[PDB]
Amino acid sequence: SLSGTEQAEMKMAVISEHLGLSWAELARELQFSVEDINRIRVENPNSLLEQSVALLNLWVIREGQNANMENLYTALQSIDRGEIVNMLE
Repeated sequence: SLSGTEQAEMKMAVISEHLGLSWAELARELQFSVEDINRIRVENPNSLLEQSVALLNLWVIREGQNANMENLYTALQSIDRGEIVNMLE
C-alpha cells in the first residue's frame, strides 16, 4: 500500500498519545477553524489525550478518500514535533 496510508490506525493512536498540549497548534496548522478547535475543548475538557484523539478523528472524516499521513507529518514537523514522526518512520 501507499506509504501515506498504511497502518493509519496505529500511527494516529501513537500521534494522539504524544501530542499533549500540541494538538491545538496542529489543528490550526491543518486548517481547522477556531470554532472546531473550541468544540473539541468543550466536549473533552479534562483530557489532552481525548482532545487529541478527537482531532485526528475529525481529520480522518474531513479528508475522507484524500487523506494522506504525509500531511500530518508535515504539520507535525512545522510545529516542532518532528520527534513523533521520527518515532513512527
